[PDB]
Amino acid sequence: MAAAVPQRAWTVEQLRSEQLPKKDIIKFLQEHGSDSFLAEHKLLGNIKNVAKTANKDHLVTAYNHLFETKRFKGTESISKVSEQVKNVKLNEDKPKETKSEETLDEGPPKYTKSVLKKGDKTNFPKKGDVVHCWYTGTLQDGTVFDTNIQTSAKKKKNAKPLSFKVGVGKVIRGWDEALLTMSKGEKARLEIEPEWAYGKKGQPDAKIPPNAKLTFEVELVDID
Repeated sequence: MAAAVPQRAWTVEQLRSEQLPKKDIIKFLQEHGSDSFLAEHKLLGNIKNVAKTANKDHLVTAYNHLFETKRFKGTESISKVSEQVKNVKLNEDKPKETKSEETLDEGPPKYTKSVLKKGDKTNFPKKGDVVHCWYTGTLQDGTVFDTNIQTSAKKKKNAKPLSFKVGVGKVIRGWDEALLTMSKGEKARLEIEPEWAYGKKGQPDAKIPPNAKLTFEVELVDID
């Protein structure tokens, strides 16, 4: 399993624009949305064939609400090699494993980060300096625990990124280590373990059970 809440990759001004290829916007919703979701706007199927049925605003309108309706792509096939059930033993609850077995030799921290869309790659957050970005959290099963992705301002002035100083015990130790490597105008998807978030106990406050992996995506907007 691997598909947390993806952050906005494009902008309303870009999509609707006449410089961005609709071919992509269609492939993005297909990899970030579920069949049913796409079916609604007839976005599922064949892009080449959908690019004729789906209009410019059609692709953008479906890319905007997708986040508002939080109806991203869900489990359908995922990874599956086999299924075994031991008789009287009790061991593991989830399929686990992932075929490949080699992430590092020394041992990575208690989290995983992946830069989706590279940004400035120069203006990094310094200790003591504030930062403004968005973030959408979702449990292993995709349970939203914290979504700062407010509505767009173009439709109504009511959106303001969260401003917090880095390296000042503002956020979790796992997010601080990941965000600290974020660049101005960049999108990423990092998953922090329960050891560097809430703990083995969990977070009953947000219906978060013990040992729950938290994956999300952030988008840096500015750094002061």
